Amino acid sequence: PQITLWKRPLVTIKIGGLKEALLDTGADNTVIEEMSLPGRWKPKMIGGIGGFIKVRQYDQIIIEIAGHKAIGTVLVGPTPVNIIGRNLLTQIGATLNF
Amino acid sequence: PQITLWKRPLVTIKIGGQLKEALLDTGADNTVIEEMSLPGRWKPKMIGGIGGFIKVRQYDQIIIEIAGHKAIGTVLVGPTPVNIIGRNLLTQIGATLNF
Ligand SMILES: CC(C)CN(C[C@@H](O)[C@H](Cc1ccccc1)NC(=O)O[C@H]1CO[C@H]2OCC[C@H]21)S(=O)(=O)c1ccc2c(c1)C(=O)O[B-]2(O)O
Ligand SMILES: [Cl-]
Ligand SMILES: [Cl-]
Ligand SMILES: [Cl-]
Repeated sequence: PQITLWKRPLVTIKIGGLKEALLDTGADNTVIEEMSLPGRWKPKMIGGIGGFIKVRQYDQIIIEIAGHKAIGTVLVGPTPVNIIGRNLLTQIGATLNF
Repeated sequence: PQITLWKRPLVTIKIGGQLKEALLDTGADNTVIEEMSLPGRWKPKMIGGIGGFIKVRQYDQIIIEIAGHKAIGTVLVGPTPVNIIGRNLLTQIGATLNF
């Protein structure tokens, strides 16, 4: 698809068996609100406007992003918005065009 | 151009005659720049980021060039970790996401 930027670029994702998430070229990584995921994890600190939060880093997680499957690392914690970052945007072939 | 996302989508911007590096950020509603001098009056704005809500200075109708594309619009000044070009200016330059 081609997504304009008049509004937040929100899409439906499927992760761990549905959520709304922001397609975010400004995020290196994907950050999802509190949920359970299978497998091992390790703690991580991530930061930006307003400071840092603690998240759990799960590796090799499959996500369906607007119908496109991708696998990669997902961070879980108290983010105010679910964010799809570059680590998964690349896998669905997303580009910014102007 | 067509910008892939294997690296951070950093560009050069020009604002107040000076070149700066900034990140093209589809996850930002607003353009936020590190502390600098801009002309005119400003208004208060609260924005909510990953770590919580903060106060910034809102300057309207600011001339800014982004990767060579001329824009004129709202620029927020405050403690941001990197300069971010948000959707208010990405729309001015005609940017879309494509997959
Ligand atoms: C700041 C930027 C360089 C980085 N971020 C993405 C940015 O797109 C956020 C995404 C976001 C959107 C809504 C709410 C919270 C966060 N947008 C934002 O702050 O936008 C502001 C400006 O406009 C306003 O509208 C929206 C909020 C206001 S991040 O989330 O802080 C972030 C994401 C991933 C990682 C890290 C930090 C890190 O350290 O490691 B990491 O794992 O790679
Ligand atoms: Cl990854
Ligand atoms: Cl590619
Ligand atoms: Cl604007």
